[PDB]
This record gives sequence, C-alpha cells and structure tokens, in this order.
Amino acid sequence: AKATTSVNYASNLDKRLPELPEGANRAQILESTWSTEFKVYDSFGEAHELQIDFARVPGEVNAWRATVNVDPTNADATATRVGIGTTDGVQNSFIVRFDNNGHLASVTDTAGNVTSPAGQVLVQISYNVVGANPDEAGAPTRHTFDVNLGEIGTSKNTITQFSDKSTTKAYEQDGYT
Repeated sequence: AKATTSVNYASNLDKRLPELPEGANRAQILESTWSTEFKVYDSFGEAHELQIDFARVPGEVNAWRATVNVDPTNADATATRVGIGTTDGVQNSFIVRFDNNGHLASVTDTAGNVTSPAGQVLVQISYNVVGANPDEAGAPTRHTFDVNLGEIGTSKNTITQFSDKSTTKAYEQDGYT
C-alpha cells in the first residue's frame, strides 16, 4: 500500500454562481456551493474521502473560499487542516483568487500564508488517521499530502474561473492499496 502524496485538480468554477444569501435555506446553500469529492489512501491501505467545497467570498470579486475535510462524516475527529507550506496554525479553508482572465492567481490560507506569484500551486493538507496508534508523545497520527491546483496564469490542467458551468474536480491521485 502507498499513501497518497498528491491530488491534482482542474476544471472550472462558474464566475456567475450566486453569493450565499444571509439566512440561506437548504436549496440556497446547495445553489451557492460547488462540492467535489475524491478517494485518497493512507499508509495503512485504507481509503478516505476528500471533500472540497467551493463558494464565493462575499464582497470580493474573483475570490472563492474552499473548505476541505477528509472523511466528512467523521470530520470533527479527523481535524483536517490546510495551509501553504504548513498545516500548523491554520484552519481547514483557503481563499483562491483569480485574475481578470479567469486564470488562477493565488491561494492564501487562514494564517495569511500565500503562494508565490508564479509557478505551481500546492496546498498542504493533513488529517488524523483515526484508530491508528498515537505517536511517541501521544498526539494523534496524521497523514499529510498536497492538493495541486495547477500553474498560475494558465488554463491547462489548472483550476479556472470562467463564465461557464462549474466542472472543477480532482483528476488524479498517486496512492493505492
């Protein structure tokens, strides 16, 4: 068994999606969110569900908040965290921003850590592997891997924000059982 080390995403987020309204109902939450899921693997051979939900940042054009959880039905226990270069001092969301052409521009985590202005965009992810024996100090054992959103400034194999149907999804990961 090989633990996942990278998950690659591509495809589009519809620039025209409505912002989530104040006191949204069930149908309104669904309408304002693009939800994605994909299977990753831990080092013990077990599969986990990686869920990333995207929604526009109210009040900032070309900006979306992505909320990430491994195993949504156990998300309190997995305590997923995401960051740029780290998963310490951070929550489980990031803001992805696009330029006026619809192309990826930056990702910023909840601590303010931000991608370089050019090149590939990697978001580090970690979560507790539940049931795994804790570590030396007793802390829960975690699995870390990257989410690769593509190359800044290009549409090929990269997440985009055009005025077109939402299609963003994970296309590949590298672990297996």
